[PDB]
Amino acid sequence: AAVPFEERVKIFQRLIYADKQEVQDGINVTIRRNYIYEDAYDKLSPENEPDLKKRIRVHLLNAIDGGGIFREFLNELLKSGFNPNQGFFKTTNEGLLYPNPAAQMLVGDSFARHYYFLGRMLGKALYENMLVELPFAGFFLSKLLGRLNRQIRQHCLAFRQGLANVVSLEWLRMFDQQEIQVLISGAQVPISLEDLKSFTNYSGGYSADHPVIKVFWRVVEGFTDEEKRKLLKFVTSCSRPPLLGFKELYPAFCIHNGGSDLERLPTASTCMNLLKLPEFYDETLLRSKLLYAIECAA
Repeated sequence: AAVPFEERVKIFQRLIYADKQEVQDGINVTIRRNYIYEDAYDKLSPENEPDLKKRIRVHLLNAIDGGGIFREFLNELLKSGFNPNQGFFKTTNEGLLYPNPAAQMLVGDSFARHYYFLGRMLGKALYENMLVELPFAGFFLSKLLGRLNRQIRQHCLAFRQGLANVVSLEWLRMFDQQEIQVLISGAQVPISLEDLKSFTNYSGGYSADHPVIKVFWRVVEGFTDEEKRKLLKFVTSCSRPPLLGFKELYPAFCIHNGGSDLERLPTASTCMNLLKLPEFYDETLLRSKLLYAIECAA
């Protein structure tokens, strides 16, 4: 309407900022990666942790910065919790997520306890400014904002209440359903290399004018829009940029100096939006290795 999307997202983020500083005494939990959803559902229950705006720090057992260990936990948890195989969400013709009407039939009576949990985890994703590849059906998003769309109404009530434990629904009612989808999984726009280059961080000896970096940007300047999408997904785990551009990617997209070992491949740490790039001084070398690293990630 009157005010455009961008200015509203700046309000959204300013509200979360003041909120985040009101509540300074964190949350410490231990999660088995092989048992991620079952452990989180227990460890971060409403009875164990009623205030989820607090800062969570995770010991992931597999059996990294801490803020990164957390983002890695939250991303794999959201991927696991929202997978149709867990029984709480299914997909339309296009792969759009929405609450499973058979959840009680298939999960039993605690089914609403799980929708409250997923809403909390989605709210923490929004609260901690982390995009995630969750494509939701719009009718589900609008039911959160405020006929056979009533068979999932206990589902949406519990989900909505979990969301409201972390991000206030009044903040969210600033937004369209489409705009909400963009707040979750990013803007459906082409990737701007000028914007990305403007807010790229360098580490391990690299900088905007290091020769390897200069080769890098010459390589990715020749990438199709599809390959820029794949590169971004490879580094951040999301294939779309934040609405407000890469200035508002947390952590900043970062290119870090790998070895001089030219047998290693570029590797990524998506929980840090980090690309570990060996010191490739030749374009064909960099281009083939980088695309190969991206394809093997599929």
